[PDB]
Amino acid sequence: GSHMQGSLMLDIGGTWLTAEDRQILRHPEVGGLIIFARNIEHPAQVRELCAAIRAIRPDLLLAVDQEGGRVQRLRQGFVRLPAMRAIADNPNAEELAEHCGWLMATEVQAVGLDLSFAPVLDLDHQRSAVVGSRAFEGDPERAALLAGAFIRGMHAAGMAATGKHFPGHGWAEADSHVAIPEDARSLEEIRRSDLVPFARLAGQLDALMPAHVIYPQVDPQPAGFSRRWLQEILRGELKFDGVIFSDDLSMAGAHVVGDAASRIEAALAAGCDMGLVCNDRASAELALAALQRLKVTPPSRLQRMRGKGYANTDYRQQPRWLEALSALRAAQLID
Ligand SMILES: CC(=O)N[C@H]1[C@@H]2OC[C@@H](O2)[C@@H](O)[C@@H]1O[C@H](C)C(=O)N[C@@H](C)C(N)=O
Ligand SMILES: CC(=O)N[C@@H]1[C@@H](O)[C@H](O)[C@@H](CO)O[C@H]1O
Repeated sequence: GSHMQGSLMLDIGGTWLTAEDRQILRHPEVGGLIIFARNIEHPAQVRELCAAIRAIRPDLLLAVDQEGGRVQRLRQGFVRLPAMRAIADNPNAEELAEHCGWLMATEVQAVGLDLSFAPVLDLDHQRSAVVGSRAFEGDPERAALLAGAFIRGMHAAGMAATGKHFPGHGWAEADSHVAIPEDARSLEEIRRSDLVPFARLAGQLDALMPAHVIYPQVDPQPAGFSRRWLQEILRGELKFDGVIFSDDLSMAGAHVVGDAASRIEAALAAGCDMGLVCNDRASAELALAALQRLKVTPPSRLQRMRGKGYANTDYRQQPRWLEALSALRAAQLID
C-alpha cells in the first residue's frame, strides 16, 4: 500500500499576502497557488505578489487561467488574446496557434508566474456552455493539430502545458447546479471522438486536468476521482506520464458528499498529484489538515511544471515578439 504523495494548490483573497496567507503558504504539503481577477491590479503588482510569495516558498508553483477569449485573468497591461475558436478560423491557423501559445506564455511568465492552465482540448459540439469558443474545433484531429501547435508555442517560451478537461467536456452539459453533468456514451464512442486530442498529445503535454463529469458507461465517479479513468485509461492506454491536477475540489455545484478532507484524499487515491481548493479558505485548511495527517510528500514530477522563463520587463525586445504581434495583427486576432 502506498504511503501516498500529494500536494495542495490554494488561493488568497486579495492583491497582497495577509499574515494568514503567509503562514498557510509555509506548509510543505502546500505546493501551489492559483491567482484570479480579485488578486490582479496591474502588472507591476502581480510581479510583486509573485516575488512576495517566492520570498516565502521559492519552490511554489504559481498558476493562472490565461487561455484567451472569454477566459483571460491577466487583462490590463496585457495583450488581449483570441478565443481558441477564432484562431481556427484562418487559413494559417497552425502558425497563429503557435504564435498565440508563445505570446500568452511569455507574458504570463514576465509577471512571475510559472504556468497557465492551457490549452483546452475539449471539442465544440455546440452542447456544453462551459466549452463553446474555448475549444479550437469540433473535428477531433484538427483540434489536436491546432492544440499541439499551441503547446509548441508555450514550450518555446519555457512554459509547461496543462491540457483539459480530460477525458473531454464537450458532450456533457455545463455543470448545472442540479446534478453533476453526465456524458452517457459508450467508452468506444468517447475513444472515437473526445478522447482523440488527449490521445494525440499525451506524449507532449506536461500535465492534465480532469472534467467534473460522470461517464456512467465507464465509471460511476467523476473522472477526477476514478482510478479507471486516470490509471487504466490515461496512464495505461494513453501512456500519459505527466502531472495530474484535480478539478476544483471546492467548486460551487460540486455535488460530492464529504468535506474537502475526504475529497482531496479521494482525488489523491485516484491518481491525482495535486488537489485544487479554490475560493474557499476554510476548506483549504481542512484539506491541508488532511494532507498533514497522511504525512504526504510531494510528487516527484511536480517540479517539471515550474516555468523556465523569468520575471522581466524585457521580452518585447526579443525578436520573436514582433513577429507574433505582426502575424496576429494581420489575422485580426489581436490589437
Ligand atoms: C474566478 C471565476 O470567475 N470563475 C472560476 C471559478 O474558480 C474556479 C472555478 O470557478 C472555475 O471553473 C472558473 O474559472 C473558469 C475558467 C471560468 O471562469 N469559466 C467561465 C468563463 C465559463 N463558465 O465559461
Ligand atoms: C470546465 C472549467 O472551466 N474548469 C475550470 C478550469 O478550466 C480551470 O483551469 C480551473 C481553475 O480555475 O477551474 C475549473 O473549474
